[PDB]
Amino acid sequence: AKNIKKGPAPFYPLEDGTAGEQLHKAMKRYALVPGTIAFTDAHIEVNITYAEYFEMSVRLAEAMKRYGLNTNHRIVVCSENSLQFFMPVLGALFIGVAVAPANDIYNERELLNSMNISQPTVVFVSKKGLQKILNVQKKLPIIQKIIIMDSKTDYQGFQSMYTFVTSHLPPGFNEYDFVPESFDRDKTIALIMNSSLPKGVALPHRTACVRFSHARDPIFGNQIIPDTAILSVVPFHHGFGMFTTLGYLICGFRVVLMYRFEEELFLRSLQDYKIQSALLVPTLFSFFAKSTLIDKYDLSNLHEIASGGAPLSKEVGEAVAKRFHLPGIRQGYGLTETTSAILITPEGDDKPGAVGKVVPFFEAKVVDLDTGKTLGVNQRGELCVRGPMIMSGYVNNPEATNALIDKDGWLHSGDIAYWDEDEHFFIVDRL
Ligand SMILES: Nc1ncnc2c1ncn2[C@@H]1O[C@H](COP(=O)(O)OC(=O)[C@H]2CSC(c3nc4ccc(N5CCCCCC5)cc4s3)=N2)[C@@H](O)[C@H]1O
Repeated sequence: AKNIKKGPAPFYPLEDGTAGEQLHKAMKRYALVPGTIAFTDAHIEVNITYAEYFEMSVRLAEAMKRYGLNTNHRIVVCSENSLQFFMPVLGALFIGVAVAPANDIYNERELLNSMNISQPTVVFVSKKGLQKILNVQKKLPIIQKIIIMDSKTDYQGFQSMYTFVTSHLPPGFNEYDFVPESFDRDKTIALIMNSSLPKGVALPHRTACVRFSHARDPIFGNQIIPDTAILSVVPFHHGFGMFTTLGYLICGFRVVLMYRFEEELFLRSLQDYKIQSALLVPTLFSFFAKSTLIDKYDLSNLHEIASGGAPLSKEVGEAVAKRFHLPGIRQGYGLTETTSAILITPEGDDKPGAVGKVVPFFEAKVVDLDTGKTLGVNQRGELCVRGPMIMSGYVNNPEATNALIDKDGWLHSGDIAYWDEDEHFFIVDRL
C-alpha cells in the first residue's frame, strides 16, 4: 500500500443532506445580504444577485414540484452560458429532479443522441436553441413542455421561466419558507452528463456534496473570502464548468462569465471586475501564450490562473504563467465519470507539468499496462482512481460501466500517468 496515493483530510468534514439542501442553505445565507453578486455577464454587463438567484430558483423548484416532476423525472437545460443557466439547474436539485445539461450549439443530431439517453420530460432552452429542441421533440415526444430561459414574457407561444413559475406556484408562496426536498443522496441522480458516441453519465447527489467539500477547502479549492470574483470561460454543460460553478455558488463568489471568447474583453474583464481567479480551457491557454496585450491591463488582483479538462503541456503552462507574472499555473484532472477534478494542484504547492495531487476522499494508483499490478514512484502505467465522486454508472449501459469500473470500485481512466517523490501526478500524453 506504499504505492497507493491517498487524499489528505478535508479541512471541513463532509456535510449531511443532499446537494440541493447544501446549495439551498448557502444561497439563502447569501440572499440575505443585499447586493451580493452571483453572476455577471461580461458581454451585456448585467449583474444578478444571490437574492434574485435564490428566489427564482426556489420558485422554479416549487413550480416544477406542483407541475409533477419528482425523482422519476429528468429535465434538460440546453443553453450557452448565461445569467439564467443555473436557475433551472438549482431548482431541479432542490427537488431531486435530475438535470441533463445539453451542449447548446450541438447540431440536431448530437442533441437527439444526448437527449435520447436522458429522456427528459421538460426542456429549458434559450431562444436560439428552440427550433432544434422542437425538432428533437418530433422524434422524442416524451418532451411534453418547453420553457424559454432568456425571456420574461412568453416567446413564440412557449412559456418563459417567469410565466411558467406563476402558472404553478400556490397562492401566498413564500420563497424564504420553502424547504428543499430531502432524499437519499446516494440513489437520487443529481446530474446526467455527456461523456467525451457519447454516453450518459449519472452522478448521484453525493458526488456533488463531495465536490462542495473540495470547493471550500483552503488547500484543494478557494478560501471563502469576501468580494472574491471568478472569471470563467468554461462551458457549463460539461463537468469542468458545471461543478466549478456550483462550487463557486456554494462559496458565495461572483461568477463573471463570457460565452464568446474575445482577447480584449477577457483581459479588460480581468482588470475591471478585479478577478482573483481565472478559469480557462487549455486551448485558451495556448492562446494567451501568444498574447502581447496583457501588460496593458491592471491584473494585480489576479492571484491564480487555472486549467483543466484536456492536456496542457508544461511549456505552455510556464509560458502563460510568465505572460501573467504568476509563480505558476493551477491545474486539475478529472473525467466526466469522476464528477469533477480528482487530481488538483494544492494552493501554492504548484509544480510545472503536474496536474496536482489526489484530492480528499480519493485514492489514486498507477498500474502496469500488461499486468494490473501497482507500480511505485516515477513508473509509468495506467491511472486508476477510487473515491465517492465516481459515477453510479452509464445510463442504460451496464456493460460499458463494468468495462471501466472493476468490482472493487477502481476506475480505469485510460490515461498514462506517474507520481513523483512529493506525490504530484503527471499525465503522460500518448500521441
Ligand atoms: N489536466 C488534464 N491533463 C491532461 N488530460 C486531461 C486533463 N483533464 C482531463 N484530461 C483528459 O480528459 C479526459 C476526460 O474528458 P472528460 O470530457 O470526460 O472530462 C473532463 O476532463 C472534465 C471532467 S471534470 C474536469 C475537471 N474538473 C475540474 C474541476 C476543477 C478544476 N479546478 C481547477 C484547477 C485548480 C483549482 C482546483 C479546481 C479542474 C477541473 S477539471 N474535466 C481524460 O481521459 C483525460 O484524457
